[PDB]
Amino acid sequence: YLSKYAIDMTEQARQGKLDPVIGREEEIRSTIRVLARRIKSNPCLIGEPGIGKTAIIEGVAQRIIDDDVPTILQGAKLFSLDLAALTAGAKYKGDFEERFKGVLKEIEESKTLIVLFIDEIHMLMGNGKDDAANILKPALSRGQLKVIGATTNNEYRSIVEKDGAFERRFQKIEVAEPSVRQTVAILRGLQPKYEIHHGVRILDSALVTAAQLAKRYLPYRRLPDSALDLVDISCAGVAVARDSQNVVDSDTISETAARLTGIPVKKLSESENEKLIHMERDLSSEVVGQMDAIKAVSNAVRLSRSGLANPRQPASFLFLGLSGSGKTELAKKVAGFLFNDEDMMIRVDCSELSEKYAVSKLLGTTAGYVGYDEGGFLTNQLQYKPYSVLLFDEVEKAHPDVLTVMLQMLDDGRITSGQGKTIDCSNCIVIMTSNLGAEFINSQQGSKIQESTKNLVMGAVRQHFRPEFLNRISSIVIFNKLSRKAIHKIVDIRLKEIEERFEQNDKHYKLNLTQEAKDFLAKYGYSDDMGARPLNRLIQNEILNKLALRILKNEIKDKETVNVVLEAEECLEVLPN
Amino acid sequence: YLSKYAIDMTEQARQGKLDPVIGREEEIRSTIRVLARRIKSNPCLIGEPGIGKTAIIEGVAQRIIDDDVPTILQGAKLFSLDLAALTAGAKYKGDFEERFKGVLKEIEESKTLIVLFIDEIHMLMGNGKDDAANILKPALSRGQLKVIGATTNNEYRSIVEKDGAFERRFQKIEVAEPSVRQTVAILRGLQPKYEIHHGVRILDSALVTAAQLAKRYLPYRRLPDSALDLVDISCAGVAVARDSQNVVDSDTISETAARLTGIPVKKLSESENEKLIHMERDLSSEVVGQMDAIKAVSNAVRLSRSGLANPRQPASFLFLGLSGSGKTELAKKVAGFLFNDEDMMIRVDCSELSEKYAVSKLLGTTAGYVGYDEGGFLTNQLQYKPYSVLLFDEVEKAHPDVLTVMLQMLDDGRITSGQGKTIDCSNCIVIMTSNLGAEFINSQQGSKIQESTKNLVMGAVRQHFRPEFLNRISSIVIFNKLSRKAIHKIVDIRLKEIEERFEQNDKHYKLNLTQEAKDFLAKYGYSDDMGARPLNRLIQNEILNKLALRILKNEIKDKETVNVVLEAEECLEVLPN
Amino acid sequence: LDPVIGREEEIRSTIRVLARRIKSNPCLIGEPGIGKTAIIEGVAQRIIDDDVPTILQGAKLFSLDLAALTAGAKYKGDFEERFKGVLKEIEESKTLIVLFIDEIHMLMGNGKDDAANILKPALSRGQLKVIGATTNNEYRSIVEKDGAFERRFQKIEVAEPSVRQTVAILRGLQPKYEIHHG
Ligand SMILES: Nc1ncnc2c1ncn2[C@@H]1O[C@H](COP(=O)(O)OP(=O)(O)O)[C@@H](O)[C@H]1O
Ligand SMILES: Nc1ncnc2c1ncn2[C@@H]1O[C@H](COP(=O)(O)OP(=O)(O)O)[C@@H](O)[C@H]1O
Ligand SMILES: Nc1ncnc2c1ncn2[C@@H]1O[C@H](COP(=O)(O)OP(=O)(O)O)[C@@H](O)[C@H]1O
Ligand SMILES: Nc1ncnc2c1ncn2[C@@H]1O[C@H](COP(=O)(O)OP(=O)(O)O)[C@@H](O)[C@H]1O
Ligand SMILES: Nc1ncnc2c1ncn2[C@@H]1O[C@H](COP(=O)(O)OP(=O)(O)O)[C@@H](O)[C@H]1O
Repeated sequence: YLSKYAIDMTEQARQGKLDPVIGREEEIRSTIRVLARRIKSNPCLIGEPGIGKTAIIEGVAQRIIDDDVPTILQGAKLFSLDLAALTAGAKYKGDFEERFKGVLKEIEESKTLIVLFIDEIHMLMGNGKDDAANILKPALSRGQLKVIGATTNNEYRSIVEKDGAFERRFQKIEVAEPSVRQTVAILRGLQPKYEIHHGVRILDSALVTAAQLAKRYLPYRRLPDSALDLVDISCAGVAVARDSQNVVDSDTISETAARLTGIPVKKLSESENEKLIHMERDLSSEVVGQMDAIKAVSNAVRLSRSGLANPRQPASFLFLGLSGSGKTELAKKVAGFLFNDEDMMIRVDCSELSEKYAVSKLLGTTAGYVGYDEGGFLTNQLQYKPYSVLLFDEVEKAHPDVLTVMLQMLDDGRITSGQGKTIDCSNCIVIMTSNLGAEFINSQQGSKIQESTKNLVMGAVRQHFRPEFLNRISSIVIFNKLSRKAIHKIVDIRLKEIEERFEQNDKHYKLNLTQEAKDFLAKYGYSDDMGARPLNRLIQNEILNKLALRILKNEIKDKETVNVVLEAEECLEVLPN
Repeated sequence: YLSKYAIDMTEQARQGKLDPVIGREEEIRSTIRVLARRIKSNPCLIGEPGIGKTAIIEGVAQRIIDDDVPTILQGAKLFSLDLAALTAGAKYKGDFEERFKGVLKEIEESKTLIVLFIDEIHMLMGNGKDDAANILKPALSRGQLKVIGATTNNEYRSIVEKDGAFERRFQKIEVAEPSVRQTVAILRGLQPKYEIHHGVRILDSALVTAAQLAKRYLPYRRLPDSALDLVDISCAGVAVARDSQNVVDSDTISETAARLTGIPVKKLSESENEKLIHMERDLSSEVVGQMDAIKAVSNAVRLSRSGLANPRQPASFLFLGLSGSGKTELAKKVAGFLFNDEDMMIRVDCSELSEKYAVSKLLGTTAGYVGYDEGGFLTNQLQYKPYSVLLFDEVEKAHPDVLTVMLQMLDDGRITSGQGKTIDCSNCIVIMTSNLGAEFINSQQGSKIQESTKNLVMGAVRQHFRPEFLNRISSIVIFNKLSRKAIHKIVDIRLKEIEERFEQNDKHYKLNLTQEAKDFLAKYGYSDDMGARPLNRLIQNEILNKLALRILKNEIKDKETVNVVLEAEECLEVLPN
Repeated sequence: LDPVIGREEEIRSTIRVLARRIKSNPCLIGEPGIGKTAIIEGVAQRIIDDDVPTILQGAKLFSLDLAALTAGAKYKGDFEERFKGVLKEIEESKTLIVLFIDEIHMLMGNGKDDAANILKPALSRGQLKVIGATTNNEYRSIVEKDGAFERRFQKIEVAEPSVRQTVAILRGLQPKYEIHHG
């Protein structure tokens, strides 16, 4: 049976057919110690996709091969007993179980200390069990039959919670994601594999770059793999050039990575330094007024960079102030400059986050219960989007259960769902917004809220939220009244970003509204409660729909001249034909 | 034939090939006495998994083969049967019954007084009767078919209380963890099993401390078995190393174990003694001022130690005073010293209460309570952290019924649950906190608050809480205003902490603030309404904001001279990079 | 739909206010049983006749009430959901929709309780136009309890027609009675 249903990895490994494993020496040492145990001799690797599971198993073979194992294990050998033997080559219920018994008996015979391994224990047990190895295997545990289990933590948890027995037969070994630098070392170990595979030379800077990029381009997959994937892709691109050479940091790899989604200048040019020294000036141009809010945000974001602030915590803010103040524009513009995607952010509508708090909760419905979008609202999105702003809209209405989770992620951001998996997105800036202190911004005590008044704003916060929450937010930020002092030019800022996307620039407007329509829109648009929100609405109707009404006359060649044709707003701005 | 899927334990015992069992002589005698009974003669050990429930049964087998068994039972043999017997061979509805009935009949039919046993009794009755090999037995109890086996107290209640008939068929026998010395004797008994299996010699003292370590280290694990985990794992450690001699006193064990939580040396040190002696002296370096509070703690701790306090319970304090005075800081720092880990603290929100509190406190329950984490907030943390500090946040806000619930910590360390399980605290020091007397501390009568102020505080305490509650407290401790003298050191603590917690050693700072920058920090970071708390935020706002940004701007490559320069707080940092 | 007359001033005010781009939501403040409905029917015809400021040229009138909060409701919070559902549908593109509420007494929620009422200040200055109506006996209490209502709505003083106005109405509706009854 073994010749059909299992692979003698140790012997293959002895011959070659192995990738030298590095950065997992402790996992191997742990595995060896477990296998050596008089009792409870079975280890299990628990990690995530891209972590190094198969390598850990091969690393064990390397120690076996060199007999760099305790006396007990010097006769040990590894066999891959999974997937193909279970379902890919199977047709009916029981095919696996009978084959399994078959190999266990071949294995049980004393053909050296056979140590088996499972690449995916989810394939065993699964759903309904039916003794899919799970009862027979431990039933025969006296006959050596040592085995190394393995799984993602997500499944480990689900499998364990359904069972709880193998959990106490198998020693847990958690396998951590390696540092980017460790990832690079892995890439270096595999450098010649890629060079041979593709026939291209790889520069050391290329390896460094790929690992760094992996952190920055494949947010849902762990670093060894994410980096190795890009390197193989990049090398293949170079091989194509070779076939019609070498692998280089930005010339091949960065662009290859960029080309997986777009990107062409981002990540490559993103040295961060000048965004702070000059990148901050951009938010204050995209968002107008509230310069200190911008600075506060910029500062804290930057503090999370380089782990200067303890890296366990992402920047985190509480945005208090007027609606229509730009508090979310800032969140988006930050995502824009910081990540190059204003819509990468995840919006959390907290006004709906009442007693339901299930699929509607970041953590999701406790796994296994009806309503199986288990973290579909936010966790799953975060797996794909850990490099963006998470924002809580009217967080003051969020159910305490949600607020609790926020606290859990607010610091020590090991974001973990009810699925049993961790996202750990310490790079996700989180913004909570609130109208809680609005009663004090409404005091009008400076368009820029002055001392005491801002303290009353913070006061309201102290009264509503638990101190622990408040003690972990990196800053409370106030979205100061925009006033004429801002909107007199915001209107231009808005009209300009519209121009730039108005007709994809095939045709464009001048729209010189002088002072007259600029003030018309600003004065009738801007609200001291709703801020610029109604202003934007006026632009859509006063200008964009109006311009459309004129273009439908089919009389334009290009540009757009202005003549503001003079109850509230009876003028309607009106630009001339 | 019953042998098809089950084991003759007595015969195994006749052949040896089974660890000898010691330290449970009374349990097995009790078991035997029960078995010898005319009526209601079945036993069932009750405890925790890993407790030795099997070993106790095995000890009985030894008694049979040694004829220490009464003559009515000398004609008996023990036979195990479970899980594989139940499910490996069960494919269709009714297979359970057929497999059991088959066995039961073979036994019933003259062939030896076999005492059948189930080590996982809750499997009988499945998840809710429907004769999941359940009714079957009472019906067959008329054939004697004597049964032993075991249950945890949790599953016991979960199943047995529902079964009812069990209670009139079995005479349950409770079991419990042995002492450490007894465990060591067990370890000595098993010592050669490892010395032979691993080849690793075990120092006598190694066995001794392994058991000690099991309690000092392996939170929720059973002393029985866990102590062996330490022995076997430690031996495996040595075995791997020697082939790449022995297990030494505490050294190899402790490093092998301690590494699982860290704190290596702290665990590998003096058995409290010196820590207890220089508790306050050393604590004063992390907790500044409040010497009396520190002394109070040191004393209670010392009393919880060495059995000086009544061993039936944990020590506790009521920490009264202003937030920011260090009530929690102290509690965390002592969690630090006590458990070598400040994160051990269990934080409890006392204000989140109503008369419907239930799962909200410990594991209390109501109809509809089910949801798995039915109050693990307090109890699972204690389960997982039995060597810890638990703290009540503004205990004055606790509902009186909850203050009563807290009685389970205040005395009588036994802790109940509506899940049918207990926690039973011991080395779980509890701190209750409150601002109940804040208006008296605000008298500011010295940096060492005068007694009449304290009397006002104690008055309020007595007025507010039931005397019964208060009486159980080891000490009620009142915190002083910290003032300049305390923050004079607190700042330095935090400054050092920040670089030490700066990932590793990435920049190093001189932190040479001199009195002036320390005063700056005090001026804008210490407040009588938040005490020293704002110092943290201020340091973030000044030191991290200004220096981190310069680092991030690549202005600060390495090192850093640190101070301030003379609206407000323009003085923040103002340093060359 | 019956013709309405004697309300041209009340209707014109309603139209001017709806046309108004800031405090654009009118409310028929006054004596109950005076044809407040008729004013709305008036508006419903002003649109179509389009004898309105061109602001309302793209507009449409609907009467959103009762079914809106109760008939389509099953449990707590449905007032917000049913209203929100509609508001989303009409927030953009599909004409300059104006809703009429028979009673503003259904606004300010069931003791506010975010019962559609939350959508009110949210939409009060978010297009989503609405015409209210009220009995003065409580109107005064609506504005004292709400505050925002007075700040967000334009009261229109409305009252019963004189006898002469009434007979004009009756004559206008004369054929409606004659036709129905024969
Ligand atoms: N030489 C090596 N050093 C470290 N890791 C390696 C090495 N060679 C292969 N690997 C990794 O083992 C991993 C495959 O296991 P893993 O992704 O963790 O499995 P799964 O998807 O099932 O969780 C890949 O990332 C693979 O590149
Ligand atoms: N420079 C700017 N450009 C465009 N909008 C700005 C700018 N500064 C502030 N704002 C305004 O902030 C408004 C959005 O405010 P916000 O409260 O976050 O949104 P919402 O009210 O839609 O929830 C936008 O309409 C935007 O015009
Ligand atoms: N000499 C001994 N004396 C007491 N207990 C022993 C001895 N030898 C082995 N054991 C016990 O074997 C037990 C295993 O625990 P047990 O509760 O029976 O669970 P399991 O079903 O996992 O074996 C341990 O408690 C261990 O102490
Ligand atoms: N004596 C002290 N030594 C060091 N830090 C202190 C001391 N007293 C107060 N603090 C500060 O106050 C904070 C905790 O305050 P505390 O009163 O114990 O709790 P809380 O204010 O969070 O209710 C700590 O972060 C700590 O920096
Ligand atoms: N001239 C009119 N002809 C017909 N109806 C009129 C006239 N003037 C006012 N009305 C009516 O006043 C009515 C108010 O409706 P009604 O059903 O009586 O409820 P309410 O008790 O709120 O007033 C409207 O239907 C409106 O048409």
